[PDB]
Amino acid sequence: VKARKQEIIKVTEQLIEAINNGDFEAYTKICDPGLTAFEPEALGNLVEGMDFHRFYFENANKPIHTIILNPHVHLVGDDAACIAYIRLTQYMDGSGMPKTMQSEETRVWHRRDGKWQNVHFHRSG
Amino acid sequence: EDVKARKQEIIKVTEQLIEAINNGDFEAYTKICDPGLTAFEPEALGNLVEGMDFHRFYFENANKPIHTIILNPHVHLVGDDAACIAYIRLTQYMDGSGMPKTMQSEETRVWHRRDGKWQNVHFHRSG
Amino acid sequence: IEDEDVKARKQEIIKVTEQLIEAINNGDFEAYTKICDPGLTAFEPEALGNLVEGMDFHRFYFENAPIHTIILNPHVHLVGDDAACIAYIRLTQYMDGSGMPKTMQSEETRVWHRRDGKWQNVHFHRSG
Amino acid sequence: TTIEDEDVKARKQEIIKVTEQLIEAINNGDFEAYTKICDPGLTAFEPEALGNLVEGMDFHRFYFENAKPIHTIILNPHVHLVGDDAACIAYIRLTQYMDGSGMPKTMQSEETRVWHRRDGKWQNVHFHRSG
Amino acid sequence: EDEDVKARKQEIIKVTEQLIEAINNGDFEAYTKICDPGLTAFEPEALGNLVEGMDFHRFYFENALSNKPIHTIILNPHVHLVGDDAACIAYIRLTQYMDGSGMPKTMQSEETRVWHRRDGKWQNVHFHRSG
Amino acid sequence: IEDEDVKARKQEIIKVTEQLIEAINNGDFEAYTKICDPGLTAFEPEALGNLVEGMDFHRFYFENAKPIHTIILNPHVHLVGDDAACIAYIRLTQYMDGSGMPKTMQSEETRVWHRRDGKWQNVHFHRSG
Amino acid sequence: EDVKARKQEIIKVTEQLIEAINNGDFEAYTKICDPGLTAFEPEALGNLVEGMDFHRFYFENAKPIHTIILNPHVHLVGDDAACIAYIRLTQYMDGSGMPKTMQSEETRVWHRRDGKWQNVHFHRSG
Amino acid sequence: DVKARKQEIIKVTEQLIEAINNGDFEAYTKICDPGLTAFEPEALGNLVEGMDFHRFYFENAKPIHTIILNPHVHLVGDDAACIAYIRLTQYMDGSGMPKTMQSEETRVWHRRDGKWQNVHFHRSG
Amino acid sequence: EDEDVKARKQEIIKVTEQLIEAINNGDFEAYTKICDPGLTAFEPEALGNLVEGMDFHRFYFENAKPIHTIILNPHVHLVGDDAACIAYIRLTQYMDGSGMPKTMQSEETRVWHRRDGKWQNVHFHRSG
Amino acid sequence: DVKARKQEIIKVTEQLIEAINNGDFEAYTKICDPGLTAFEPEALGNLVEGMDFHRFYFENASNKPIHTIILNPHVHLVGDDAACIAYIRLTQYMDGSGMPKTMQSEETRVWHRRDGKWQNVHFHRSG
Amino acid sequence: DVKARKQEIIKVTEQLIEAINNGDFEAYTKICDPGLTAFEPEALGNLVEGMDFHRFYFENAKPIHTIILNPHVHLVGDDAACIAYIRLTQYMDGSGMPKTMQSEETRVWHRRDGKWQNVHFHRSG
Amino acid sequence: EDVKARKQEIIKVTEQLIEAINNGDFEAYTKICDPGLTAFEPEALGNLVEGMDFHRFYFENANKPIHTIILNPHVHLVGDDAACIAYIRLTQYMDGSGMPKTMQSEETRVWHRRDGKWQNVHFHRSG
Amino acid sequence: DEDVKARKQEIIKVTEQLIEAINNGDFEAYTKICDPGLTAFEPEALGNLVEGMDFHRFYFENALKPIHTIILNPHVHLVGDDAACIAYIRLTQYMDGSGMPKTMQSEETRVWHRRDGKWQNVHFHRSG
Amino acid sequence: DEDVKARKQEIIKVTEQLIEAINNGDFEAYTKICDPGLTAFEPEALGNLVEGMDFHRFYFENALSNKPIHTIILNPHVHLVGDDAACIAYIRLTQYMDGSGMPKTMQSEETRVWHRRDGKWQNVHFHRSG
Repeated sequence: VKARKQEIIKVTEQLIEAINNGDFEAYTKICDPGLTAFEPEALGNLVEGMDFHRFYFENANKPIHTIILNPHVHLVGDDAACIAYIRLTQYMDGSGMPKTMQSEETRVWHRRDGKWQNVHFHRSG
Repeated sequence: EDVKARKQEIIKVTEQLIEAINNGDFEAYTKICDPGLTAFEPEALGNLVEGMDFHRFYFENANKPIHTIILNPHVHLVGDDAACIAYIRLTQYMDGSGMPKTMQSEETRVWHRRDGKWQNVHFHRSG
Repeated sequence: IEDEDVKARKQEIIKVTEQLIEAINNGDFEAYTKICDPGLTAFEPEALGNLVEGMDFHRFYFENAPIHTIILNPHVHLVGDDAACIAYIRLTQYMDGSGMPKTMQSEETRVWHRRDGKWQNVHFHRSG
Repeated sequence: TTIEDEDVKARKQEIIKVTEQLIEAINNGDFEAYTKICDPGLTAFEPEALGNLVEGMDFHRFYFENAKPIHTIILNPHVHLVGDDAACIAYIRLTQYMDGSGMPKTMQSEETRVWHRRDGKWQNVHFHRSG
Repeated sequence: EDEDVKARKQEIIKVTEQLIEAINNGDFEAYTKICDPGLTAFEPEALGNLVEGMDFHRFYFENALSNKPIHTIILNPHVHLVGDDAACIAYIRLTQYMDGSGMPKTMQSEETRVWHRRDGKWQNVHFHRSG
Repeated sequence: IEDEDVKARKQEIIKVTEQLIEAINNGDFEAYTKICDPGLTAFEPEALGNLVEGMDFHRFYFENAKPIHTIILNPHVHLVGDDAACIAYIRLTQYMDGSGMPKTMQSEETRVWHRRDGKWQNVHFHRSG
Repeated sequence: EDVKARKQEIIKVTEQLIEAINNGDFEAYTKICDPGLTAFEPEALGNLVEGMDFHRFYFENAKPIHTIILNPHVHLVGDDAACIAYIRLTQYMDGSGMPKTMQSEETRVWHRRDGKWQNVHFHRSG
Repeated sequence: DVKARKQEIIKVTEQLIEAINNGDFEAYTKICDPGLTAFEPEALGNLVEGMDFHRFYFENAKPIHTIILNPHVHLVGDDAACIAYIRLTQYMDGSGMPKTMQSEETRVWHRRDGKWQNVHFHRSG
Repeated sequence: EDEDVKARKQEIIKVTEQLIEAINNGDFEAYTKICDPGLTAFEPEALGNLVEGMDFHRFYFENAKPIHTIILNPHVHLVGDDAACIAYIRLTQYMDGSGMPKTMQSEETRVWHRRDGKWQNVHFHRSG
Repeated sequence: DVKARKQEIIKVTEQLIEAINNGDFEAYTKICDPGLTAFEPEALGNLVEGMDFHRFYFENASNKPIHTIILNPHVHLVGDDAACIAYIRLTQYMDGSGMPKTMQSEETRVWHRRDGKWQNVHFHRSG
Repeated sequence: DVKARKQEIIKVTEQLIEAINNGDFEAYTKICDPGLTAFEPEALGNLVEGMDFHRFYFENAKPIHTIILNPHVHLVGDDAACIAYIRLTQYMDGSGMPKTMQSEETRVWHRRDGKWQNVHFHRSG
Repeated sequence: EDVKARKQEIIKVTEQLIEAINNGDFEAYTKICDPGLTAFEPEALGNLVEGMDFHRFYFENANKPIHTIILNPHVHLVGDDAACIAYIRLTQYMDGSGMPKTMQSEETRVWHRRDGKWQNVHFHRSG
Repeated sequence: DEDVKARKQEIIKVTEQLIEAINNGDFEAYTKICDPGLTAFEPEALGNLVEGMDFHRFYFENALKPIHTIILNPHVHLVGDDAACIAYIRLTQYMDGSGMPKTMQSEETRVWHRRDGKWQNVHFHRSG
Repeated sequence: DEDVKARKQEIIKVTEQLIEAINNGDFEAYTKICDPGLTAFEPEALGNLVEGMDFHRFYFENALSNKPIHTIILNPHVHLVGDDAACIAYIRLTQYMDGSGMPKTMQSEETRVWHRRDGKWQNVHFHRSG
C-alpha cells in the first residue's frame, strides 16, 4: 500500500515538473485527453480537455520550486487513485525577492496500459 | 446506454449525499461516506481534514428552506468500482434580510463502491 | 401590403412577453411554467455567471418570495414562421426599504418558439 | 426517437461551428468577414454600448477600425433549434489574452446569439453579452 | 408687439406652474389632462432611458402619498415661442421641502418642457429634467 | 399614406440633428451658427447648472478644442405644429482615450427646432450626463 | 459725529433685521426688505433669488440664539444709499445639547425710501 | 431710462472684469475706490480693505472668457448702484482642455466726479 | 532681588488661577470683574476671528460632571510695574460621555494690567 | 497720544515680520528679548524659550516672493513701557503648483520698551 | 516503538487541551511544569513565565471541539519530546452559528517521575 | 553554575545558527539542523514544513548590513541531550528608503545533541 | 551575590506595592509611596511632564471588575545606597466591555529614593 | 539652593553632551558616557527593553547622510537622588531637514538615569517615547 501510494506521489511530481519546465508534450502525455479541471484561472467554470491549458504553456530565466505538502492518497480499486495535497510554490517576485504561495490541489489518476494518467483536478487558492 | 446509466448512478448518489447534508442527517451522511474520508473545504481553513470528527460539529450545532442544484456535472468512470464527479453546487437559501439568495461552490467528489454501495472517499469544495 | 403582418406579428411577441412578465410579477409559477419551454435555458444575475437549465432554479424564487414593469424600446426579430426573439429594457418600478418609489433596469433578451399554436420562451438573458 | 438525437446533434454543431467562425472574425479584426456573417439589421446588447440596444454595423465598425495573441473558448454551449431556419446559442465566452504586466490572463462573458438561415447561410440577427 | 410676446410667454409660465402644482398635489387626473398622452421624458428616475406615455409616472403618483409641505419656484424661466401653437420653456426648478432631520432644505433641477396647443388648451409633449 | 408622411417629416428632424452634430464634431462654428437660432438657449454639463444664451458660450469650445463617431440612438420626434418640432435621443459618442483605446460615452439630449424661411433651426437644447 | 452717526444708523438697522430673522417675524422682515430684494445665499444653492417668496418658507416652517455682527464696515454711497459688510457670528445650541458658534460673511445693501432704510440686496457665504 | 442706467452699471462691471483678466492693475485701480472692501475666497473668510491685498495677485500671476450671467442691478439713488450676477469663467486646464467655473458675485458702485467706482465686492465659490 | 521677582510672578499666577476658577464655576459676575471691559480674545470657539468685549463670552456662561484645571509650566513676563503676561499649558480634567475621566489641553496666553490696585485681563489667546 | 502710541507698536510689529520674511536673524535678535517665549504650531504644543529654537528656521530656510498683511490689529497699551498687539497675519506666497495662495494665522505679541527700543518678549501664533 | 512513544505525546497533548477546554486549572497545573514559559497572542509579544498569567483566563472565562491536525512529534532523548500541530477549534459564534478557527502550536514535553509535563509552548495565530 | 553554562551552550549554538542564516551559508545551516527539521514560520503560510528543501530556495535566491539580537532568551534543559530556547529575535537592517530599521519575531527552537553536536530539530517563528 | 539580588528584590517589592495601591484605588497608600514632588511622563498627560500629586488625584477620586498586573522582565539598577531605578513591561489583565478577559501592556520606568528608611517614587515614565 | 541649582546643571550639561555625541554619530564618545549595562526603552526597540551597547551600535555604524540637526532639551526637571545618582526628564525637540527639502521639528518624551562612577557621570538607563 505504501509503495503504491508512492507511485501516485511520484507521478504527481512528474506532472508538476512538466508544468514548471513549460513542457506541453510531457504534460499532454500525463493527462487523459478528456481531463476536466476546476482552477482559479478558469474563473469558476469546469474546463475540459487540453485546449484551455495550451495557452498558458505557449505564452508563458526565473527559478521555481514546488513542494507537494502533506499528500494523502486514496487507492480506489486497482487502476484508480486520488491524491490531495498543499502545493507550495517558491518563486521570485517583481521586487527581485524570493516568495512562497500555496494552493489546495486534488488530482484523480487512472491507469491505462500501465501508465497513470490524470483525469481530473481541482485547485483552489 | 451503459456509460450514460453508470454516470447517472454517481449523480444520483451525489444527490443523496447533498440531501443528507441539507437534512442535517449525520447517520445518513455517515453511511454514504468512507470512514477515512478526506476533505478540502473553506471551513477547514486551508487544511486537509480527515474522518468524520470535523463534520459532526456542523451537523450537531446547525425551518429556513434550502434548495441545491448540481449544475453541469461531469463524471469520470475510473475502473469498475471507482468514479469521480465534478460540478457547480448552487445553493438557494433565505437571507438575513428575509429574501431569497443563491450562492455557489466548485465541488469535486471521489467515489468508491464497497459491497455494492457507492461511498464518498474524498471531496474538495472551493468558494 | 407586406408590413401589415410584420407589425402585427411583432405585437404578438410583445404581448406574450408582457404576459410572461405579468406571471412573474404575480408570482404565478403554474402560469410561468405554461409559457416556458420545459428546457428553458437562462443567463441571469441571480445564477451568478452560470447558464441554468429548466424550471428547478426559478421555482425557488416563486415559492419563497406594488410593482410595475415597463418593456421599453422593444425590438423584435421574426426568425422564420415559428420563431422570434425580442430585446428590450425592462424597467421595474417598486417600493424601497425607505418607503419610497424607485425604478431599476435590466437589459433582457428572450427567444420564443411556437409549439401547437402557443408561443413559448426557450431562452432568456438578463443583465444588470 | 433515436434518429432525431443524431439529427439534432449535427444541427447543433452547425450553430457552434458558425459561432466559432464569427468569434474568429472578431479576433482577426476582419470586418468584411464579420459583415458577411451578421444580418445588416443586427441588434446587440453589450457592455461597450453602456446599457443601450445598438442596431446595425455602424457601432461595431469603430472597434474594428481602431483596435499580443488571443484565444477564445466557447464553454458549455447550449443550442436551441427553433424551427428549420432559426437557432440560438448560449455560452460562456472565455478569452485568454496577454496583460499590461506582460502576463497571460483569462476573462469571461456570458453570451447569447440568435441565428437565422438566409439563402443557405446562417446569419447572426441579435446578440447579448454581459460581463 | 413686445406686449403681445410678454403675455404669450406668461401663458406658458402659467401653464408650467399649474403642471408642477398638479405634481406637488399628487393629482394624476390633473397631470393627465395637461400632458399629451404620448409624452416623452428624460429624468433621473428613468435612469438614462427615454420613457414614453403616462405608465411610468403613474407609479410615482399612486405610491408617493406624502403630510409634509413643499414649495416650488420656477427660477429664471426663458420661453421660446416656436410658431403659434408651440412653445418651450427652460428653467431652474427649486424645491423647498422638509428633510429627515426635521429641517427645511432646498434642492434644484434644470428642466426643459415643450408645449403644444391642441383645441385651445396647452399640453406638455416632452420634458427633460437633470439633477 | 398619412403615416408614411409623419414618418418623412420626422426624418427631416433626425437629418437636421445629424447635420448639427456633424458640424460640432468637425469644429465648424460657421456651420453651427447657421443651424442655430442666434438666441439659442442651452442647458449642458459644461454650463455648470446655468442656462446659457446665445453663441458666446459655445464659441470658446470651437475656437480652443483623433477620430470620433456619434450615434443618435432611439430618437423620438414630436411634431408640434407645421413649423416646430422637438427631438429626444441618447447621443452615443465613440472616441479614442488617453490610454490609446476606443471608448464610448453617452448623454441624454433634447433639441427644439423651429423652421424659419424654409430652414430648420435649433432654438434650445438640454444635454445631461 | 456725522459719518460715525450715519454709519451707526446702518448698523442699527442691520441689527433690527437680524433680530426679526431670529424672532421668526416675517411681517417685520417684510417691512425692512424692499419687495424686490435679491439674495445670494447657501440655501439658494448658487442661484440668485428674487422677492420674498423664497424666504417665506423658512419663516413659516422653522432653543436660544445670539447673533453678533462682527467687524462691520459701512460705506455711505450717497445720501439715500449704504452698504454694510460684516462677519455674522451665530451662537446656538447643538443636537448634542451644547453651545456652538458658526459664521458667515455677509453683505447688505440699503436704500432709504420715505425716511425708512430698506434692504435691497444681500449676499451670504459660508 | 432705468434700462439705460442699468446698462451703464453692467458696462462698467464688464470693464472691471476685463481689467482683471488683462492683469492691468493701473486700470483696476482707476475703477476701484481706494478704500474698496472685499469678501472673497482667497481672503480666507476675512474682509480685506484697500488695494494692497489684490496687488500681489496682479504682480505675480492661456486664453480666458468671462460671462456676466443673469445680472440684476439695483439703482439706489442717483450716484449709487449695486449689481449681482453669476460670473462664469471659461479657461484652459492643466490637462490641456477647456473648462468653465462659476462664482456668485455682488458689486457696489458709487459715482464720483462722473466716473462710476467700485466700493465693495463679495465673491463666493 | 529674585525673591521680589518670584513674588510678583506668583501674583500673576494667582490671579490667572482665580480667573480660571470663575470660568469653571460659571460665575460671569466674577469673570466680568477680573476682565477689562475691552478684553480682546483669540480662541477656537471664535472660529479664527478676534472678538472684543464681554458679549461673546456671556452666551457660554448663560447656557452651559466635576472639572479640574492645572496651569502647567507657567512663564510670566513682568513688563513694567503695572503690566504682565503669562503663558501656560492649560490642562483640563473632566468626565466624558462614556462616563470616564479624560484630560485635554490648550496653549494659553494672557496679558494683565493693574488698574486701581486690581490686576485685570486685557487680552488672551487660546489655541487647541 | 493714543492713536500715535498704537502706531508705534504696529510699526515695530511690521519691522519684525519683515525681518522674518527677509530671513535676517541678526535683525530678529535685536528686536526680540533674549528670553522670548513662544507658542507656535512648529513648536508642537510646547512653550519654547529663547532664540535657539528659531535659529534653525532662519539658518535652513528663497528666490520666491512673499507679502504679509497685518489685518485688523488691536493694540492694548498696558502702562508706559508695555503693549500688546493682536492681529490676523495674512501671508501671500507662491505655491508648489506655481500659483499665488494666501494663508492665515491668529497672532499675539507682547512688547516691552527697554532703553527706548521696543522688544518682543512673548508671542503666540495659532493656525 | 517510535510510533507508540509518539502516540504517548499526542495523547498527553490531547489531555492538556481537554483540561483547557474544560476550564480545569488544577488539571492544567498538574500537566504543566511550574516554570512553563509561553509565547501566545494574548501575551502580546512577550514571553510569559509560570502559571500566574494563565490563571486569570481560567478564573474569568457554548460547546467546543478541538482537533489536533497533522501532528509531528520529535523524540529528543528518552525523557524529552516536542510536538507541532495545527490546532483547529470548532465553536459557536455571536451570530449563533458554528465556526472554525486555527492556530499553529508547538509544545515541549519533559518526563519527570514517569509523568510527561509541558515545559514550553508557542502558539501563533 | 553548571546549569548556567549548559544554558549558554544553547544560546551559543542558536547564535551560530542565526549567523549562518545572515551570512547566507546553507552548508553551515545544514550542519546545524537535523535533516528532518520541522518548522512553523510566516513564509510557510500556516503549514508545517519538513526538511531542508523549503529553506534552500531562500538561501540560493537571497551586501546589506544586518544585525540580530537574541533578546531575553529563556532556555529549558529537558534531559541531558535535549534543550529548547525561546527568545525575541530583533533584526536590525537597512531599508528601501536607505535607512536603518528594526523588526521582531518570537522564536522557539528545540535542540538535540547527537554525537556531541547540538542540532536544531524544530522551530517556530511568528511575527 | 545574594545581597545585590535581595536589594533588587526590595525595589521590585515596593513597585508591586505601588501598583497594588493603584489597582485598589487607594490614594492615601499611593501618596505614602510617592515623593510629594514626583514627576511623570504618561499617556494621559498628553505629552507634558506633570508634577506632584494634583494630576493623579482626579483619576483616583473619579475611577469608581477584577484586574491583575504583572511586572514582566524587571531590570533594576542600584545607583548609590539610597537610589534605584526599575524598568519593566507592565501587563494588565482586565475585563472588557464585551464582558471578556483582555491584556494590555506598557513600558514603565520608575526611579526610587530612600528617605528615612522608606523607598519613595520620585519619577516615572509610562509609554504605550 | 546655590549647590542644588549647580548640581542640577551638571546633569543637564552631561545630558547635552550625550545628545551631542548621538547627533555627531560618535559611538566612542557615546560609549564613554554610557554604563556598559545601559538598559533602554525606545520606539526603535519595538516594545522590548534592550540591554548594553549592541543594539545602538547598528544605528551609529549605518546612519551617515551634510544634513544639519539641532536638539533642544526643553523644560528639564532633575531629581538628585543621593550624592552619586540623578535622573532627568525633558522634552527632546529635534529640528531637522525633511525629504521635501524643508525644516521640521519633532518631539519625544525622554527620561535618563545617571550614576557617577570615579567622578564621571554615566547613563545607566533611558526611556524615550514618541
